[PDB]
Amino acid sequence: SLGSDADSAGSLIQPMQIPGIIMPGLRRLTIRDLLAQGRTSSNALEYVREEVFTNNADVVAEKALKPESDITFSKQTANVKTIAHWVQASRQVMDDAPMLQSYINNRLMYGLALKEEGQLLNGDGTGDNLEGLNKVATAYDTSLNATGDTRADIIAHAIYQVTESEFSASGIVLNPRDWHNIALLKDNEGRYIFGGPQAFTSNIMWGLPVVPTKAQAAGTFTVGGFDMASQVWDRMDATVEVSREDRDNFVKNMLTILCEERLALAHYRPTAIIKGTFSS
Amino acid sequence: SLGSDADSAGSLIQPMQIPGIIMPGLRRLTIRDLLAQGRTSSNALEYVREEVFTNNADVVAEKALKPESDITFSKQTANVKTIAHWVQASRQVMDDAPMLQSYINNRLMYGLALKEEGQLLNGDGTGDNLEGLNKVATAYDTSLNATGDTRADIIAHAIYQVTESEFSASGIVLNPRDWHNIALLKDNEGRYIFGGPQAFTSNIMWGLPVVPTKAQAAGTFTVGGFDMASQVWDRMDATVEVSREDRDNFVKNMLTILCEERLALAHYRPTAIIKGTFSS
Amino acid sequence: QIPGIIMPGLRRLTIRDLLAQGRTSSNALEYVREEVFTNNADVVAEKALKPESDITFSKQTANVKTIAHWVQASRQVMDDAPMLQSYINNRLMYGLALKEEGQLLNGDGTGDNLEGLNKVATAYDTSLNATGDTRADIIAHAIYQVTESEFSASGIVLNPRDWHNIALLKDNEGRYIFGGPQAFTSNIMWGLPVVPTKAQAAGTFTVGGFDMASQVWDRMDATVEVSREDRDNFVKNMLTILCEERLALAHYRPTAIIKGTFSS
Amino acid sequence: SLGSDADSAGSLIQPMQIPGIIMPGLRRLTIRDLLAQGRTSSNALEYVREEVFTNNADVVAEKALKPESDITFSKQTANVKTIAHWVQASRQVMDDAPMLQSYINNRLMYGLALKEEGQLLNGDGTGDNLEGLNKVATAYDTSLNATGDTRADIIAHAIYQVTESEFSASGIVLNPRDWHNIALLKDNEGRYIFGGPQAFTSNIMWGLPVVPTKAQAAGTFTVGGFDMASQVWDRMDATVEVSREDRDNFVKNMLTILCEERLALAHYRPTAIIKGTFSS
Amino acid sequence: SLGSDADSAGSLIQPMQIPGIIMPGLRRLTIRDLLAQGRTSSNALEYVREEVFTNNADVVAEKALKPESDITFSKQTANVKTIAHWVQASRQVMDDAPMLQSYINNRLMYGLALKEEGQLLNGDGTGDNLEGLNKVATAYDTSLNATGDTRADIIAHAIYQVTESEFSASGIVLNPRDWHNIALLKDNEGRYIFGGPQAFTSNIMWGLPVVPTKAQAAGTFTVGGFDMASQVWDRMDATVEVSREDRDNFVKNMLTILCEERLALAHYRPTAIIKGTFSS
Amino acid sequence: SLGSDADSAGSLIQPMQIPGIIMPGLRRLTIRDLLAQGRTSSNALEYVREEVFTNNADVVAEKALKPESDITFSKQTANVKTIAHWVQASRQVMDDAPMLQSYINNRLMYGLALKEEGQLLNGDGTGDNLEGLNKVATAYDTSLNATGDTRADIIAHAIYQVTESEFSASGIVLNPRDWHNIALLKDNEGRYIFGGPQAFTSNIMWGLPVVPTKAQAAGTFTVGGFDMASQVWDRMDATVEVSREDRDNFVKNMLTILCEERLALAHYRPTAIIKGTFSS
Amino acid sequence: GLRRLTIRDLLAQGRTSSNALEYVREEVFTNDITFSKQTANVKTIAHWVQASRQVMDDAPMLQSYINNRLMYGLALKEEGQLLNGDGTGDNLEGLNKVATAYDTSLNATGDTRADIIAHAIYQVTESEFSASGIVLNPRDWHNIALLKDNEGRYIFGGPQAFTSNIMWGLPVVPTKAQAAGTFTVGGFDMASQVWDRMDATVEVSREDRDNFVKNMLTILCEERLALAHYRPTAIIKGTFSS
Repeated sequence: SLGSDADSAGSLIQPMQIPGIIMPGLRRLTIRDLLAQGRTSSNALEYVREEVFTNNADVVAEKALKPESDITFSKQTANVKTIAHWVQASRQVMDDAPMLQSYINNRLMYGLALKEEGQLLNGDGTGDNLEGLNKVATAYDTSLNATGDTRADIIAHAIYQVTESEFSASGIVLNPRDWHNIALLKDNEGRYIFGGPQAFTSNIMWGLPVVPTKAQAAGTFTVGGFDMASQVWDRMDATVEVSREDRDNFVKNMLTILCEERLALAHYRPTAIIKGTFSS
Repeated sequence: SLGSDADSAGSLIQPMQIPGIIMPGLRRLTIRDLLAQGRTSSNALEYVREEVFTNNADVVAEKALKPESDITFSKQTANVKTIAHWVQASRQVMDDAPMLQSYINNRLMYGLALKEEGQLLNGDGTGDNLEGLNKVATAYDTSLNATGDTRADIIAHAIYQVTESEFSASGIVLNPRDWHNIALLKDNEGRYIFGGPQAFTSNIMWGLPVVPTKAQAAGTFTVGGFDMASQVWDRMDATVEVSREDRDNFVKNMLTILCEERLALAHYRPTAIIKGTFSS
Repeated sequence: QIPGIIMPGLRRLTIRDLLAQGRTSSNALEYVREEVFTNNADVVAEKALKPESDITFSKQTANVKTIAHWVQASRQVMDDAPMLQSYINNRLMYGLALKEEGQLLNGDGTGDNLEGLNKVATAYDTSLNATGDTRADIIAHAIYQVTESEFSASGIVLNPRDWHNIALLKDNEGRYIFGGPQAFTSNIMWGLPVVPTKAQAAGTFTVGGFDMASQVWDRMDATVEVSREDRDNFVKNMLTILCEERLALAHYRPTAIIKGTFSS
Repeated sequence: SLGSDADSAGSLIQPMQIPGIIMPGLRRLTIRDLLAQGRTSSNALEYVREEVFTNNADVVAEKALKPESDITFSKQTANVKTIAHWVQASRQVMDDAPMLQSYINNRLMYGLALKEEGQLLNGDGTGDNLEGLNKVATAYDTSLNATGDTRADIIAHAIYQVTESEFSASGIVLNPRDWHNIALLKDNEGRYIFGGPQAFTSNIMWGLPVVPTKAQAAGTFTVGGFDMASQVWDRMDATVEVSREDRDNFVKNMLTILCEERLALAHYRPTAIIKGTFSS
Repeated sequence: SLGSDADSAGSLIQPMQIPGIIMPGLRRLTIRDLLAQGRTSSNALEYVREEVFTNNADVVAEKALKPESDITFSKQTANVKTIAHWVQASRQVMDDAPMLQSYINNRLMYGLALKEEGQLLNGDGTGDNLEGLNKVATAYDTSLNATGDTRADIIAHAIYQVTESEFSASGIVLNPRDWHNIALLKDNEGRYIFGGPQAFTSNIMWGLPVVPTKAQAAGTFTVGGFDMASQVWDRMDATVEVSREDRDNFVKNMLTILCEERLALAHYRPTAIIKGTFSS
Repeated sequence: SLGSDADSAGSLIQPMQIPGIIMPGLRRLTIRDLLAQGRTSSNALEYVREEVFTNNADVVAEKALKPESDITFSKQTANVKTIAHWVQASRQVMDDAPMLQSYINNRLMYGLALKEEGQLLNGDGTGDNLEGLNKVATAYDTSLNATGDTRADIIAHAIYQVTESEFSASGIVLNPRDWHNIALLKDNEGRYIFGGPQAFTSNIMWGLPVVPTKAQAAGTFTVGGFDMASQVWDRMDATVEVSREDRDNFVKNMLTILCEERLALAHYRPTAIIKGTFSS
Repeated sequence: GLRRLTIRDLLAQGRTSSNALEYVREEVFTNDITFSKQTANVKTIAHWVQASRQVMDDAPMLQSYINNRLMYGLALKEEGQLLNGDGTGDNLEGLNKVATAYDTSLNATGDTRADIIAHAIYQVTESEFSASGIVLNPRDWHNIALLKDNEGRYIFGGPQAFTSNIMWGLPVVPTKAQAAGTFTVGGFDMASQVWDRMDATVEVSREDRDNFVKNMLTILCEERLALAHYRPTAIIKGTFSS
């Protein structure tokens, strides 16, 4: 018997190579698009806002001393932080596999821009980390919660809390799973609130566009008027340059690929942003 | 070692200035826009309003004596009150910051019109205060309430009470939060009474425009024929004047900015204005 | 003073509009109506005597009554305050026209009072009321009783208070019957116009074929006149305002009108 | 005192005369138009219809005797009856009131046609009365009544019973009283199946036009293909003749007015007509 | 008195003759038109269908025994039957009434077509009776019945069972009464399933045309792809012959009329036809 | 009696032959068409996917050493399997029935392609059986099931679990039996979710096309982005060959018919497919 | 043409064309000084007189005669609205109502009735204004002109060198409108003035309350004006104590 088994004549048939590398899931990047985009050539930014307006205007009696009003200001600052990462690779692998070069590039760029979004949303603000939308955002007012509200009502409430500062909301950001359970709400009869089984509902509720992103922690939601509340400032766009003289590199026949970027997130009106937690 | 911190050469980098200033929530002005506007030039305005119409009109026999019916109106007097406030600023600041004054002006005019709207609505009527719509307003008829009424039913009821004087209601005044908890009403089966999760409903109720102003207290509501029943009289339009010779300003390099305005509120048909409290 | 008067676009659906409007120029009016038609038309046996039918008539009359009222104010206030001059005038018109309906709908018929609708109107059928009916459900019943005269109903008269709570009826589900809060309900019921009048007592309702069952005859339109020299007036330097009007309500078909009580 | 009553100058003013007369509620004639209007010139009519069709068609075994079928017929008869009435009035009245002549005519016609319709529907059949639809019609099948049926359901059932004769229905006949209580039907929620206090529903039910007439008894109802199940034969149209020489009318200065008519109702297919009672 | 009674001058007026004979209800034939109309010339027919397809195709290991699959067939038969009936009439009557001849013919055809349709649907399939649709039809699946199913749900289920043969359904056969009680179905709320009382619903259900025939027994329903699941073969078209010399007809002065037909019903796919009982 | 009986002269009549063999229900192939198609000419296949991407891109402090990220890769293989079956027929039947082979050919292909589809779905993976979608597919998340969910909700949940791979779904595989009970769902009122009895709902759910196939086990469902999750590689198309000398076929006077095919199923993204079970 | 000074002449006379007015008041001053602002309605005054057309048509000379007899009859009533004007309904803002009371602390034990008047003239200066005239009751003014001492000599002065109506060099208006035992003094010339909206005109009407049927004719002298008070301090009213 002459089979294709390993311990036989199966050594003459070479498996067909399928051209192309299989990348994982590429998350549809958002947030950075929700915010305004500007450019700078400095290392930091300074803007001014009205801090405290002491309005004492009132009715005045004839021949009497009038009320003295006062106004306070502040110098708000936004430092430029640097985000990046490098990869050390063997010169062999890079030469034996040509396509690899341009592959790593298109990967680090994504990997970078991913943490970029990850910062803008949940920035620790701890020294180097950017002050993300959530660390800034004004907490949701629990007092708005009425008896017997659905998770949908809560968002509706949040949207209003933005108006409580005379500002129109831009969009709604929630974890994909939450948005799911929400779109699948039913009434005391059984009908679907957003859309019968016929077709899935559009990513829109209460007149505002919904943005489901895995970048948003589960059970957490952020509503606000991003289009006119915060702005991203680019000092240096995401660039990728390679060098094989970096330290040991030349003597070890190595190759170092770098992918850096410089940002700065500014939060003009923090009152126009709201963060909260759903009730489990 | 050559960083950007204080210790090192960070002094060379000057943060980028953000052209412009950040004004807080600019509330949308209303109320006075609902009322009739007129110009005057007197210290006050003696007027009269129909108090009691004793209608005795009836079928008269031939060669008989006709019925005598009289109209008894009280002589009320709308005094011209003055609203204003001033700001004592440093002259150094005013010269160093060019467009600063231009800002303060458009800022005081706002603070003025804001406390103005606050009067026209909740005018105490005592002393220097005006006789606000809610003071003049005829109390709500509690007997109109029936078993199992919604907050929406109540407003509908009020609209009718406005007809008791025979005058089409101009609009509905409510606290933004109350209006909210109303738009989000559901039927005993679940379905949304106004717009459903698909889209937010417009600010209209029972064909009448709804006015949600933070000026209106929580739990309080007002319905009536504003565009007909009451009129505002502008003695002196809102204006701003500056003087550095005021008091000891010239001697201290100070600048006194004054923002004043003279008003006068009249109430021709008080029977056409309803006020009430949401029992919860 | 602002030129011209502020004409309201608030047609409260004048109760008069619901009726035929004709003009006269005499003391009163005389129409003829068929009283009793003794219909004996039946099947006839051959070579036998036939049924004798008979018809009865009547000369029904409708007198012209006068309605008015007057006021007396100081002239130093009238000729001195022109825009107020026309104000009192326009108010007396409203005051008069308001009592006008008061008669047309609830006329005593005795003495000088006109023979109002409710007086003539055929009583409502207490039997039409079924177990568990809404208030608007009853009005529907009335519309039918009007058909007992072979006449299409024309309008519905109700007290604003009652009518109000009518438009706010709800089903066991929760939704409104006449219109979702999004827009105000127009004064219509079962295709018939509705007239909210304070003149109509609460708990009372009137339905019928007004379009052609009763007619209003105007002898004299509502006019306003003044007298500089009436009795005292000249001395007291005053003025007497007068708002008069001459009407006449005729009732052609009494069976075409219904009056009832909202037993609830 | 110069009044306007009897004891004064009231005889001078003549009341205004209203043109013509006020005819009572002219009922709308319908039944006559629901049937086939044929013309005759005889004393009676003879039509032949198949009675019993003993159909014994079956499957026959080979070389076996076949089934014998039989047919039966009958000669049905429709007599011509006469309807009329007269009214003798004073010669004076006629000459003094010209408008009267033409009036009396129009009244005697409506009066006759009224009793005409009253025959076609509920014709006794005995004596000289016609055999009205109701006395001919096949009784409603009580078996068709299911637990929890509305009056509207029953009518729907009747419409089917007509089909049990292989004939399509034409219309529905009901007493306005009963028809009324039908249009006002509500579901378990409270909504009107026809109206919904916005507009009165049209006279159409189950695709078939509804005919409400006082001619129909209270509680009684008729359904069928009238325009094909029966036919009206006119020997003499409704004519009005006047005689001044009738008996002693010449000597009493009188004048007699006659209004006669000759009819004949034929019932071709009685199976295509149904009558019943609303037990409740 | 010269009246028109029998015992008087009434013997002079001849009743008007109504041209034509009144035929009873004419049932609309359907069953026959639902199938394929092919014609033969023999006393029987033979079609072949795949009986059991034992498909054992599976995944086979390298250098291993592959699976064996077997197929089975069968010869299905279809005998032709004869339907007919005769009428023995008087030779005299036939001459005195000419139109009778043509009438009897048209009445014998219908009389035959009835028991024809009656066979095609409920053919006993015994000795001489054809193998009717209901005898062949695969019994309904009693498992498809779920908790709280309307009578309408059942037919919906039946339609699916037809698909279990990978064949589309053609129509639905129901007894007029059952179809009736179905169109009048209501929901737990009280509303009408098919159509509001404003208009009678069309004869369609689940997209498939409905066929109400009195031939279909009460409480019995049939669904399938009749358009190509079975077909009728005409050996001899229905014809009418007459004999004067038949038996003692020449002596008794009679006339015998015959109306016969030769049909053959074939059932190709029984899996595409379903019969069931409305349990209630 | 000279009839058509068997024992009589009924031997001269030959039953009419109906051409064409009656094939059973042809199951519409689907699973095959869902997956992307391509072909090879090798014994096996090899694709590479990104295994573990260690993303450490964090905020870096000034003058401090940055983070090190790593990327791991893996070589995934896909073996080629063979599917076939043979039929041992008789030479007698073959020569006496010409169109038989032509039939068996167009019959074994379907029989084989039936198992092909049966493999692609429920591929065991063990031994020579292919690693079908159901085996590879990431198990359904029991956690997503909430209290008060219908079978329709579960599928909706699954569609989301697919999104956890950043890939959108493209189809829903269900057993026709189950898909039926789903389309016939009702609410508390009683109304149908997908469509009133007036018409049958199209094969769509939540905007995604539904694929009902008997190849899918009862109570099992599969959802994912098949058009970009897996690919079918054909080594050899379905071919049919016959042998007269196979084994003792020459002596036994037999004929063997073979039908084979070579497949290869690759599963690039297993996370984009889901298998579940209904607990009820 | 009655040769007598009128209260109307005492005040400044101007014209106007409005419903009412806006004027500024000069406030107090008592043991510094101040200012304010007030209003002035234009009210009408007149008195009807009806006779007969049989007399009026038979005498053209009598026509103009009555016109003059009423012009005078009006002034006497006009004088009442100016002086004791109630200032309520259709009455003008009167002087006696707005006038500052007399200072009793200015009376010396042993003086005359006229001395009191002189004291009042002084209070006029205590408002930074010059006096204008005196308004008295005819009967009162009469007793004043006829005064003598304990011996017999004339207090005021003999008829010898007598003239018209003056006192301390000021115009005197003896009006019946002034109460019996009351007086008024002020700087009318520059203090409070009257604005004439419509002069005294006369019209007639045959058709009236009755007239047309009684053949009577009604005559009327209508005149509407406005009275403003700039300095209420410049005027003093006092009770003649006796």
